[PDB]
Amino acid sequence: HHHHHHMVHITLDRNTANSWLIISKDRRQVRMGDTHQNVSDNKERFSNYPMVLGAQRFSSGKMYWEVDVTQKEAWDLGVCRDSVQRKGQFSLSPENGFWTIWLWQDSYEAGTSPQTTLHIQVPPCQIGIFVDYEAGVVSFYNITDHGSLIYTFSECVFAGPLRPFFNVGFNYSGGNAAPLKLCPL
Ligand SMILES: NC(=O)N1CCN(c2ccc(F)cc2)CC1
Repeated sequence: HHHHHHMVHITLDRNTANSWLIISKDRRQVRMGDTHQNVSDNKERFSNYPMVLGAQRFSSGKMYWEVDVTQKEAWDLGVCRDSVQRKGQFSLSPENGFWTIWLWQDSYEAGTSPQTTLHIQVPPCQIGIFVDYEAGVVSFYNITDHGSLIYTFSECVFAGPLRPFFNVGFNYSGGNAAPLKLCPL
């Protein structure tokens, strides 16, 4: 891909984070804490899952960013509508305002309804995410494997401003404590 030139500087929005997340001072890294992180509750926070949004909102143009997933066993990444549900149970699907992929139990899947099996030969340590707002496209790239395509959502019906979307996953196993990190340009 030749998408690097639409690079955008993404930062995480503390106010949207699940109350167990720890966001770094520079707002570029997030990880699961061992406990509640001593913040007040609000209507923006994701309640059920270890999710957080980027601060940036996109309503036009082409945007690209990269995320480090090194040594994580579980995570979700992509974009979502600014108006997605925050409280209670929900599935990650375009019908609910999410355009995502994930790792879970040694398999990679795209957040379609129902979910779609991904074919990745080289387990990625960094993922590139490309959004073309006007074209209705969200694409995912394997930076570890020379930028190879992972998945393209096309004919997307965004239906509002988009925000970068992150899930660090639970850490029941003790093997998923590693952070998600926004990689430098
Ligand atoms: N202070 C902590 O408890 N951390 C932070 C660093 N961290 C980690 C990072 C990379 C990796 F590959 C594996 C684990 C574990 C959680």
